[PDB]
Amino acid sequence: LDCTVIDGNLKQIDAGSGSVVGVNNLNETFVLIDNVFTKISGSLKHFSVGPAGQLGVNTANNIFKYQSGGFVQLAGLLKQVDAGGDQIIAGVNMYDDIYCLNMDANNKWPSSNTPWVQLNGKLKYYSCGPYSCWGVNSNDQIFIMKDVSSNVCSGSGSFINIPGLLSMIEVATDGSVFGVNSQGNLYQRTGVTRSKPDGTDWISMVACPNGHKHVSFDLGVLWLVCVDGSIRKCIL
Amino acid sequence: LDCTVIDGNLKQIDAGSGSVVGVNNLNETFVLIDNVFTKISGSLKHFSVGPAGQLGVNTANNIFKYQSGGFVQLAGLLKQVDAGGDQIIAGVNMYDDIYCLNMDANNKWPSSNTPWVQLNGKLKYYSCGPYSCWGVNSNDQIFIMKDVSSNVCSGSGSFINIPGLLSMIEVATDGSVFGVNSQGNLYQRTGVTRSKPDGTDWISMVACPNGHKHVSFDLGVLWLVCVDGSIRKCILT
Ligand SMILES: *[C@@H]1O[C@H](CO)[C@@H](O[C@@H]2O[C@H](CO)[C@@H](O)[C@H](O)[C@H]2NC(C)=O)[C@H](O)[C@H]1NC(C)=O
Ligand SMILES: *[C@@H]1O[C@H](CO)[C@@H](O[C@@H]2O[C@H](CO)[C@@H](O)[C@H](O)[C@H]2NC(C)=O)[C@H](O)[C@H]1NC(C)=O
Ligand SMILES: [Ca+2]
Ligand SMILES: [Ca+2]
Repeated sequence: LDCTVIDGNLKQIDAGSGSVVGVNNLNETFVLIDNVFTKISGSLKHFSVGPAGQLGVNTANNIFKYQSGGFVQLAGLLKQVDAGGDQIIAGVNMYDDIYCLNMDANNKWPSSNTPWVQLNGKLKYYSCGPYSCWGVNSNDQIFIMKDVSSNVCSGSGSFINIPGLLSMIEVATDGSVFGVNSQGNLYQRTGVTRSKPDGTDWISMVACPNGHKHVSFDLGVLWLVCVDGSIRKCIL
Repeated sequence: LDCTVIDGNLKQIDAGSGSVVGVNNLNETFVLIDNVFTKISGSLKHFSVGPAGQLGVNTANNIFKYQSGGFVQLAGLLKQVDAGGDQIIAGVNMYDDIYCLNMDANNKWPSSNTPWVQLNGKLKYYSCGPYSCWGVNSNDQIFIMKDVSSNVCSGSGSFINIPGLLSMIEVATDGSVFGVNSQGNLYQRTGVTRSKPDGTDWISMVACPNGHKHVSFDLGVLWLVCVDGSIRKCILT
């Protein structure tokens, strides 16, 4: 791929809703402002942005949402969280248990309860898009939850295995699906539509010179963290 | 309303998706970062943030969306634009024509076209929330469009008049509705729910000792631009 380098060093990156955010190995938190990854207050090991807001988790697995000028702590524990769904929150905890929060609950603040929904299965990484969520388990097996909607965040309730192996996976607001495998190779799912949410094939792509670490996609731009923590921007 | 004053001066403010943005009298563009309004690049006369993204318009009525590190120009002309709907964009042009953009179009990039849908009618201000949009016309009359959805952004197609007079109006991600009238009074719509999207009445409240100019609400915090451009950050009681 034809990609440009952009200054910075990260371990994780997420793009969504026109925003791009990430964290470095020190767990410092960054937002892309006028083409500069800009440090903001916060300690997070994973930071996500999309239609559901700006959501992250820290080393203690506490959950944070940027609101009204700064991070506020939500109730619950997750090791990874994603905000790419249709105003829903999704993620996994330290036991690979899988949770989502429906739109109406996400948008209620202050709240007297945080009504997490547990999904049936085990995943180590989980990401949502417009009509589905995708994740991978501890054996790098890939799964899709179909029929996900804003107030039925758990979708059909039954995960479907998609052949292949990936270590992480992200779903974009246009429905695009990208992931990186344990060997540091980068893949895109082809043939993904609302009518065929599972898509058809995995295609190989190269953005990094010596291996890929993390990937996210938004609005025609593929974002990579390479193995050395450096960043690539690939306008597709 | 229990308020603090946040340093700065704005003419317009919008809050949504946990973000707070706005523009000043000079059309400098701001985002609230770590409790400080921070200038970003851009000349905009209205800047909105919500589940549909970060959308603004400039003095020439060109439309801009923040994506991938900076503003990109979309097709079309609007004098006001809102991103509070469910991944839909809505707004009005200089002739008070009313438009919306469906979710699937909003999320498509590259796009050699921005396929705006025109709603029948005239409004000078239009704002969207989770299941409806509200607007006001040039005579300050108030309207709701119900059962707006991500890929039917035009909703029922039948604007319903809600008695009262307002100069602008905003709809929050939790469905809350607030507005400011021509005299600088501030109102909330009471009784708004999914079962009753039109609500029941208007209630007056004051955040600005010197009168109100603009309002937006998100996640339990009401944001005011006062008549003098000062900024109040409030919680409800
Ligand atoms: C940044 O966050 C990571 C992930 O939480 C921290 O690394 C973990 O630290 C805990 C102890 O606090 C250990 O139980 C884990 O084994 C560590 N995981 C990994 C992958 O290293 C890391 O220490 C944090 N760094 C800073 C500077 O805050
Ligand atoms: C900021 O934008 C406003 C709104 O476009 C500008 O005020 C308008 O200026 C135009 C000329 O470009 C006039 O035709 C309008 O009558 C003005 N409208 C209002 C409401 O005053 C304003 O000049 C801009 N300021 C800067 C520094 O860019
Ligand atoms: Ca994501
Ligand atoms: Ca708004």
